[PDB]
Amino acid sequence: PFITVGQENSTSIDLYYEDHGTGTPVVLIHGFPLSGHSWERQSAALLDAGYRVITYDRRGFGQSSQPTTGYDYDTFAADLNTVLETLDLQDAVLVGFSMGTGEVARYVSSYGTARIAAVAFLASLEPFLLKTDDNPDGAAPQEFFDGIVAAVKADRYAFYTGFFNDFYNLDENLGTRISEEAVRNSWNTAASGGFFAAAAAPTTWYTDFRADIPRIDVPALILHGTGDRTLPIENTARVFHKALPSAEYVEVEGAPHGLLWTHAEEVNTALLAFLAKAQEAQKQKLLTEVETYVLSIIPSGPLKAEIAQRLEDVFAGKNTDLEVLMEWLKTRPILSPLTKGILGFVFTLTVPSERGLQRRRFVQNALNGNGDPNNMDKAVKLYRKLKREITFHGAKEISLSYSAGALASCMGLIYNRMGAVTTEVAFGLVCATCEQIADS
Amino acid sequence: PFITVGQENSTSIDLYYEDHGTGTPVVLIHGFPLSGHSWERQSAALLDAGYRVITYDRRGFGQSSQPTTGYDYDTFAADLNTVLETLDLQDAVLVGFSMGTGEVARYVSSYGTARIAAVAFLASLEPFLLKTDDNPDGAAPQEFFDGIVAAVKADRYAFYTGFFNDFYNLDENLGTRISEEAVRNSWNTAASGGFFAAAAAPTTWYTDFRADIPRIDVPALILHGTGDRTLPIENTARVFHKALPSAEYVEVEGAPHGLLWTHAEEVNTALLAFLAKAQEAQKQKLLTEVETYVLSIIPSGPLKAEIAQRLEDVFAGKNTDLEVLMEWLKTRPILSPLTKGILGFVFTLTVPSERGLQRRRFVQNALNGNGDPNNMDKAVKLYRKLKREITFHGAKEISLSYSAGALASCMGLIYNRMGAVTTEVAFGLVCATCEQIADS
Amino acid sequence: PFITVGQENSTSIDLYYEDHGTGTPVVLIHGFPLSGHSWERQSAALLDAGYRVITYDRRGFGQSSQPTTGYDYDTFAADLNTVLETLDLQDAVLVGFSMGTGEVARYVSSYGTARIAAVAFLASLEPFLLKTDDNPDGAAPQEFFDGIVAAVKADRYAFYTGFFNDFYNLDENLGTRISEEAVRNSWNTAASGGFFAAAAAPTTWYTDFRADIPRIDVPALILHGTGDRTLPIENTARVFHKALPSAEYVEVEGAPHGLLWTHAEEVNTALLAFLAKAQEAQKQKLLTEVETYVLSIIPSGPLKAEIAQRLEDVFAGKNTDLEVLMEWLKTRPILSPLTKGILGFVFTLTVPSERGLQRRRFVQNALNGNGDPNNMDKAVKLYRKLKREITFHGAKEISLSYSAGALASCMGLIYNRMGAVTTEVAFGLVCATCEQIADS
Amino acid sequence: PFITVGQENSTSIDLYYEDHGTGTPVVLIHGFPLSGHSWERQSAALLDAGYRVITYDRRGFGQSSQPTTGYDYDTFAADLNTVLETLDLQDAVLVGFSMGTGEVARYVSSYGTARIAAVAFLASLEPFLLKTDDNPDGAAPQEFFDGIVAAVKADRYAFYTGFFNDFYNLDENLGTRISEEAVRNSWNTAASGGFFAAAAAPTTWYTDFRADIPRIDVPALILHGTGDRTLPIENTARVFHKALPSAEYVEVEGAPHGLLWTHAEEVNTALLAFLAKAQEAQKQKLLTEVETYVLSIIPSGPLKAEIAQRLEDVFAGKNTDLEVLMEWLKTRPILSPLTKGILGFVFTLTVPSERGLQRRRFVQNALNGNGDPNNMDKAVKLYRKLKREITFHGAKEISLSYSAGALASCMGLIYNRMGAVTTEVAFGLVCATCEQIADS
Repeated sequence: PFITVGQENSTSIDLYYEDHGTGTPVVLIHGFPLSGHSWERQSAALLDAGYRVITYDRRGFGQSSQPTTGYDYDTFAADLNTVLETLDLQDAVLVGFSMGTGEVARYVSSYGTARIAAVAFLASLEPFLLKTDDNPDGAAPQEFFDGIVAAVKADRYAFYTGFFNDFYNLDENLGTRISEEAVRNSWNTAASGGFFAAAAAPTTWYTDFRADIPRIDVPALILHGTGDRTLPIENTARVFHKALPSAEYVEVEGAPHGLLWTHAEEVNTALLAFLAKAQEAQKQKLLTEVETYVLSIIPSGPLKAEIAQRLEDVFAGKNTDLEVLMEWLKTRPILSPLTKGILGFVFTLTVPSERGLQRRRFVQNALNGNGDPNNMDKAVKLYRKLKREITFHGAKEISLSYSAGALASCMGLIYNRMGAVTTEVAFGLVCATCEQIADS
Repeated sequence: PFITVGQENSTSIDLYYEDHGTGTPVVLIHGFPLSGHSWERQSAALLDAGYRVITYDRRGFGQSSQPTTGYDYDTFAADLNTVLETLDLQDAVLVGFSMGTGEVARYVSSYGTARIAAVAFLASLEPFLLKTDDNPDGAAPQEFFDGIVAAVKADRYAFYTGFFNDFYNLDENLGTRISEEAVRNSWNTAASGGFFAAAAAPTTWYTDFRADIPRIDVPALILHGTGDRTLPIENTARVFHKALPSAEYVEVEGAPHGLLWTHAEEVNTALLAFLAKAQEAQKQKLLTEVETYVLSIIPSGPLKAEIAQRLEDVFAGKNTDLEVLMEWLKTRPILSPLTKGILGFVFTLTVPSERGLQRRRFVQNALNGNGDPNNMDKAVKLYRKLKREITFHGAKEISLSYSAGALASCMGLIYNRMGAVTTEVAFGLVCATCEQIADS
Repeated sequence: PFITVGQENSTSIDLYYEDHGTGTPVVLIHGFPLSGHSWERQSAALLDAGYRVITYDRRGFGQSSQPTTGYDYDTFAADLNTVLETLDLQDAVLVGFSMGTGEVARYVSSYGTARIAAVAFLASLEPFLLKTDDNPDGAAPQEFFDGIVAAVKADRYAFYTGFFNDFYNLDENLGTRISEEAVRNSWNTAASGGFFAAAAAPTTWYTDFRADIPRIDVPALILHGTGDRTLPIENTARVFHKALPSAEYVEVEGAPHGLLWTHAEEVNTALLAFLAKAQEAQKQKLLTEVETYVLSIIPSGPLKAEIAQRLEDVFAGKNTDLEVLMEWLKTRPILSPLTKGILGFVFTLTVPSERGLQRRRFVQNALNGNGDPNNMDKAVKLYRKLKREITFHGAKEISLSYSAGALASCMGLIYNRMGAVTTEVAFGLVCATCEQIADS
Repeated sequence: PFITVGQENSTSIDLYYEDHGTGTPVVLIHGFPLSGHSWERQSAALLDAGYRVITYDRRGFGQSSQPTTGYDYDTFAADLNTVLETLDLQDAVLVGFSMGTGEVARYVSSYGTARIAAVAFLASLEPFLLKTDDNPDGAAPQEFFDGIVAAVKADRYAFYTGFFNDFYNLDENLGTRISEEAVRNSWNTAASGGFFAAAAAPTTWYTDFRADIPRIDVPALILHGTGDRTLPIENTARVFHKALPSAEYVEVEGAPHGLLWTHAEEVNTALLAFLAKAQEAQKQKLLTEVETYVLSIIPSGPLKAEIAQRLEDVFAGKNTDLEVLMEWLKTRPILSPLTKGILGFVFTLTVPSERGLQRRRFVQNALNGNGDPNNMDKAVKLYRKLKREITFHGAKEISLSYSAGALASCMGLIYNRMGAVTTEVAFGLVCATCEQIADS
């Protein structure tokens, strides 16, 4: 699979990518000089944990196009922007490794955390690798990095051998945490890259990310191995942690630079923990908003309390039976049809195991919108706008411009499956629908 | 007249209804097995007392469609909801009889007292007719009602005869409080209903309204005859009063179930009294609304206080001289001509005993405004709509769509008596006229 | 069938009506408290006599809407005007009974005798029922009529029983001129009316029609029963006859107020006689139009005179032989085939005793229209239009839009019995066919 | 509810009708001089037995328009044709009573048994009522029927009293099988009819249906009471049975003419029996055709036998669980996806209790038709044709003109509910789909 991110001469610039699993999107950005396949230990684990795993190869790396231009983090982040927008990812988590951490920082800084839910930095470059007067916490001076580039140019293939020696800390880990064959594969992947990209990449390492750091508002994770030879812990993660004190800090003892493979177990644990915490965190702040809006239309009484409890339960993950819930709704007294319709919409949307229940008659007739063609016309016009929308807050504002009658029909369009909108947008509509009704 | 409330197969479900008189809306919901025309003695009285009478026939009864589905109080209340929304009734009073009391209870409970000002329950079913363990205050057990259903199914035409015998307490009241011809007509109305609806209706009588009662927040009236054979006073109204202590309780001595006709005099008296309280309450809220809107355009000062006092005085009924007020208005400094015009319009409209005073020059020239032909044309365009309008809330809503200049000219059209609109509508215009001026 | 005559609140005011038969329009306006179906004995007779019978129910009566407004003869006459204009009746005869006579007088006075050919007053109210100083020939004073209204308000259903007792003179006529079942039905019709209309109607009875009477210029008929209890002959018809001496005066001895049923034979005879003078007058004007049109296509000579004579003879009712006429037509040397066809069509259409004569070959071959499939298609399109049509002038106008070739084939459709149109419409077609031929 | 069947003058001719329940359509055609409501004893029973009950009032009867034309069985049958086509009824059963039997015979004869599944004749007129030389088995001569018409014309209301006396055999059945009130209601219904229609109807009774009888190919039922006074058993049903020996013959001992009410229990039993037998009979001949076609695509083996058995079971009414069936299908080896798709389509279509199962992923992906827009285009073109189609044999022929790929997508359109076609047509498509696949 490919995504076009540019054009170089007669050819176009496409990035190889992979989209696996179902759930919240987790984007994995590889490091030098490998490819998306490097994440295989994480990808396998993330898929088991019910996530949607998205990986892609940086330009001039792996199966991606190998142009001779655009090897800078402004272009790298621009490419990532294309990827996220092309796939239209929302509420996604960015995870970067080595070079990949730079892309995360720059994108967040340059494009905003609209589509972003959280960020993770594994074996980070941040904040600044270059050792200068203004930055004494740098790893090495300019002359040093110039040596690396010249080494790659000398013999690209022979360079890789020595590179992976310190990448994995082979003297320690070979035969223990990484096999001979595994390294062999890493080398093949390295050779598979672009000759130009190979020597162009090291110049990007001394990028000044110090200005990018403050723009990080989403929850963050900083992971790094103490035995990191490529990017010394004290010149990278430790000073990075001072720049971003809010971030969850994890130091893996004795882990090398390529800890993604060697210390995969420690990495997965920390990562899956951070993801699960950030996931439940964004569910609660979103669902409590949905709860208050939905409860706003239900008349005060013992029934209102009963509804709120069952709502909290499904939100908590207490997967209650849906056939029972829908029947409880259907046979419930004092509930208005529209209220039953709205709740029916919410329950099918929030309940995981859909079990296999047909779009209920009582829900469809509530959402039909009396059969007014004027209501059906406004509903489609709104549906077009919601297809473009991504944020929950953004979806509610544009929906509020429409009448309560038009909103009900729009919900009906989606429920009947004549419409395909994201859950965050779907929640925006229902809350906006509740808001208009609440003002009556 | 019909209102579509649903659809059954190839056919649609329409309810026959009637809309008479001008004033506060009073919805009359008939009982089994009659129709809206049963209220004729109350309707005649209510029309004389300056109310807006709305009656409709339940599905499968009278002139309404006779479907073979939807014979439950959730469907009955949904039908009522459609009627109220179709007519866009606001600050209305619901009055139910026999089965009709169930509709009132369920609607208020399920849809809220948004459009409702007050409720009345005559010969109520509430709270629960069924005699069970948890409900010993029931009138009769399950087996009994099963007998009635089977009795109707056996021969509904023969059933009606025996039914009306206890409905009117004919051994007592025939030839005294009800004539043979009156009963004869009632029988015709009964037979005119649906065969299915006839046997489907008794199953609804043992509905549990105990959960619906607490949701009644609007002022309530509970009326019931002591000689009620169909719905025994102690198993219905008396225990209903314990559930709803706020309600005005009236016990009509020796009255049967069909007291609407037999004891019509006692019923009208009690009902019109209860209604008058709700009527005078919203009349006052109308004048306070006009006051606040009119005062909104007057600039703050001692003159504003002076105007507000004279406004309160005329609203209170204090016979102020009109020639004096108008001469006072004409000679006031600080006041804009349009402001003087609006006030002049309000004063001629509200001040009693106009004593034959010719249309003031200063008011006519004030309302003319710009002299813009767009203002003049739209004013006539608006005037046509206002002649059809009847409600204050309805008149204010449609008037707001017009520019402030067009509204001023529209008031001028009416002032020159080239127009004839009701006082409630006239007030809608001035408030809308005041609203536009304040918002610029 | 309904005709909208106004609007009351959310509902519209529609009048139930019936349009039967083909010929000169006869409008039958019922009295209190019945409906259009009351004329059923007259309608049956009038339909036999080849009239177009139009009946409608007054507002709040029979199957018409039951509003609580517009119960005055100015509104009643306005409704009648709407009916006449909606149906676009021309040269029609108005026949009124009881209350219905008031509508006739008022409409004629207020709207003019433009569409009216003649008028009839059966059991009239005219000229003035109220007994005052200026009008001593009144039947009863103000106080009396106030009693009737109060009587209806007390119990309209019980009122109906006592009303029909004097309406039909049951002590005399029951079991002789009117059956128990017939009265039963009359009672049902009364109860079916509006409760408001019932008590509102009597106040209209003492309307002053004295100024309306002189405005009657069309030929008039005044019929009344001597045994009329409701409207005493001397206070009504006798003084009415002095006001309108030109009118044809008929006094049915011993007939009650509801003589329409009891003395139906005497009523029908008198009515059909008066009507026949106006009907035969309009039949001739139709036939003279057809004659001029048919003769228009025949070339000048002795033959033209012969045809005109034979046309006058069949129009006059002189039973000429058809077998002879057709053989005479077939054998003419200077007559065009189309001309022979048209005349043949006319003769079969106008000759009563067709005597079982088979569809002539020579006429069929003339009307076939050269068997052009294009001509045959246009003829069917016209036939569809003529199937909806009823008037002669209306049928002629829409036919003129078609080519002479298309018209001839359409006549062929009807002649061959592949088409079914009324005689008035059929004449419209033939006249339209002649007009096109005359213009070449 | 109304259906327009014609036009008379300014008015249109509409028939009042009722459509209740879900299942195979059973049309109930009332007799003289009643209306559709007369069937109430049958309608209640048929609805319990899960049928779709359709009743309508003949022109000039009940709530239908009352024109003065078209009172002949060619027009009556034309009206019935409009009703069946307007509602688009297919595989329906016609049931006639008294006059209603004539409509059934004529429609079948004139319009064919395309939409008809079976026919029933209760208290039939057939074959010929008129007593002449050529028909000695007639009930009465011409002069006799002329007497009946004149009796109605004499006094329509008084006629009904004597009519219902022999209609129900009141001397026997009154107070036993029919109540005083029930007859009263029948009289009201009689009076409700048209005055013209009342006297016009008896002339239709001596219609010669002898030519209509042979055209009856669908299964027939002839029911008649021996105590029938109106239509003597020997002059009607007995000679009718000789004309139609294939018909199921039922003689109800001592039943009068209006046995629909009096002997309702005996009538329902016989009728529900005949319907159930004719219903299962048309299911078997249709389903065995579906079975052979569906099995044609399944490869021979033990799986083929297993499928056939489960198919026979669901066809027999052995309502097996659908969640289990679909899971059995999904987890079944050797079954192709398209085969699983086709079977999935058939099972959801044939299984009554849908239970509430979502359109399965495995079924949708099989029916998608690879996503070719050309296949989706042809599928819609076919869908338009199938919407017009009614017969199973008719639906298969027009579908065969389309490719197997286009057919699969068309089935997918219906399954996803983007399409609404009748079950007989739906079966035509699947069989046609199987036929194309079978030829590969």
